[PDB]
Amino acid sequence: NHNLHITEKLEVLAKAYSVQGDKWRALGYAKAINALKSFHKPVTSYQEACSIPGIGKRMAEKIIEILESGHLRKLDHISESVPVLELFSNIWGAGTKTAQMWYQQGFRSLEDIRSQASLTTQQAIGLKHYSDFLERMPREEATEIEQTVQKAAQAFNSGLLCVACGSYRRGKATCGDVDVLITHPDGRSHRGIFSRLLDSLRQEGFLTDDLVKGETKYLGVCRLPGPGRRHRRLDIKVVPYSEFACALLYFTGSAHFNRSMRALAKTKGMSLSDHALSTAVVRNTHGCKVGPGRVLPTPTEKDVFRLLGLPYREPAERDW
DNA sequence: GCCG
DNA sequence: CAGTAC
DNA sequence: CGGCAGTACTG
Ligand SMILES: Cc1cn([C@H]2C[C@H](O)[C@@H](COP(=O)(O)O)O2)c(=O)[nH]c1=O
Ligand SMILES: [Ca+2]
Ligand SMILES: [K+]
Ligand SMILES: [K+]
Ligand code: NA
Ligand code: NA
Repeated sequence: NHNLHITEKLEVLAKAYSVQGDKWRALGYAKAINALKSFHKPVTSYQEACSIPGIGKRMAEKIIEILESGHLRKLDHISESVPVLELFSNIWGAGTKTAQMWYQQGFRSLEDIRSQASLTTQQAIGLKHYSDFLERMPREEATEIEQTVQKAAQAFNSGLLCVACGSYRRGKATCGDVDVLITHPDGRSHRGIFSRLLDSLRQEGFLTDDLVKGETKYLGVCRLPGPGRRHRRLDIKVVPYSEFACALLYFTGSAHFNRSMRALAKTKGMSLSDHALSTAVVRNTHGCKVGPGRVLPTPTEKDVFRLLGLPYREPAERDW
């Protein structure tokens, strides 16, 4: 909380490495930023920095250069392309490779992209909602969106469970988007639901754009009725009842939380996914899986933590 | 970038 | 497959 | 040295 003197400047570098494609270096920065964001005291000494898991020599040296100087020299040598690459990769469906290609082609503005760029179907939808998708909504709107999906789903089968996950479920005041997880306790009635449900939501004009339409994941765009409404990203994921706890866990996040849980499971010979916690997973020397293992029974999220030797954590306690 |  | 996002 | 989470979709 109190190290913003440092994190604020480190975040500029992390983002700069991210948009330029240097994904693992940006992962290092992102981790050290989360570490700093959860210490107890403001870091004041080189040796006090290296004590924190995720902060090494190079990162500690920058941490001191900020206290001795208030500024970090690296920030003055960030490529002039970075603001433009960030602009381009804030389009949904465009990442670092697409942004770098557009930059190499001489594009510098969203007007350039609009008029001259080659765009996928997803990216054109991303661009059309560029401003709207950079906004977080108040959680009260997220409730309305979840309620709209629930009511349409439960109209086909009142046995369907519907749970909004993500930052909503972690109790945040604003939500970048809404993910509604859908299952059925009977273990089979969840099947074949999309075609009807999405049609129901489509007929009223609530769904405005589809980005992904898979057998289990729908990603798209919605807008509530009336004036004053913005387009929002909506996900609907339909899973079998036995995978519900692992799905709830993944889709609730946070992303850094999921990755640290999965990294932990790997060290214990296990494998954790949005489908299941698996055991006796056989892997090779590069950490790649070769043998699948056995699915462990996880009727609730508490079981996942227990099977991993961890104290449970409420959704609100999973920011990192 | 960090860490085993 | 590579790219992207969940 | 070398992995850093695991998977679903798209074209
Ligand atoms: C962005 C992101 C999300 N997630 C998970 C955690 C998020 O709560 C969940 C839904 O993503 P979203 O909130 O961006 O729709 O997906 C990852 O596992 N990895 C990622 O890189
Ligand atoms: Ca979220
Ligand atoms: K450390
Ligand atoms: K265009
Ligand atoms: Na993007
Ligand atoms: Na979403």
